[PDB]
Amino acid sequence: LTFKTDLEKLEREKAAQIGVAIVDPQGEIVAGHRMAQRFAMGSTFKFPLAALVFERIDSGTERGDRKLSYGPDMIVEWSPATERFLASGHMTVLEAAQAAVQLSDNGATNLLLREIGGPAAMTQYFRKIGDSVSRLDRKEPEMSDNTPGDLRDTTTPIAMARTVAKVLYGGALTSTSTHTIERWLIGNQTGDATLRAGFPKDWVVGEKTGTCANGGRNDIGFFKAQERDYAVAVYTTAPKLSAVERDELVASVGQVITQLILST
Repeated sequence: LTFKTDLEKLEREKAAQIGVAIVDPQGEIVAGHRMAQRFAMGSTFKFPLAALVFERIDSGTERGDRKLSYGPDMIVEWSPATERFLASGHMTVLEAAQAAVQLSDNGATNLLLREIGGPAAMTQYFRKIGDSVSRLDRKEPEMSDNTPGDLRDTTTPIAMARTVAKVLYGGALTSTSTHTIERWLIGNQTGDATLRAGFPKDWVVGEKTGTCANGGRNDIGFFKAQERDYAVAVYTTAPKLSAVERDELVASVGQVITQLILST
């Protein structure tokens, strides 16, 4: 079946909605499905947050090894690294960013939000890099609440895919910072069952997951199919599936993407 009809089959059979955008390195459209529907970002915003931090490192307005001190008040739902570093009393800017990206650590994310000026500063960065759509309104985990219809804390697949491409391929960061964030995405610890489970094993893949209440399951990042680079954003809503079934839904989207790319 076509890309569109195979996604529609998943939607119908799983009682789900699937938002997908694939763009080339310059943000030119390759494929999409519900690509301009808004979906709750959940933790997918942590990748753009890390990019914001690297832009500040590149400009000299932040220093990666600067120590960010905190107390037990910064431990929130799912803060595995922040909990381990708590007794020491700090994480560096870079430790926190890497934990946010690779573990989806919420405390580490909020520690960075404290330093940059909160959700308003995240939104300002999206605007700066040409994304007029994505918006961070709240810190974690409440930003992942995904109340039906709420436009707070949302993006669209196409806006987010274009943001990913800007960061990885469009010169938003220096070559060193770009390579570092790319490696963080490849080494993500939370995506083994989602998109990259649906891609060929020789593709170079890096991504950042999200999970939202009310059935949100998301995965954004890049893949390089031999020499060809792509940015991808997948947002799904499936209120009646189990958590494992939602992982499998996203992996299935990965397969549908692959069938398209291999068509070619």
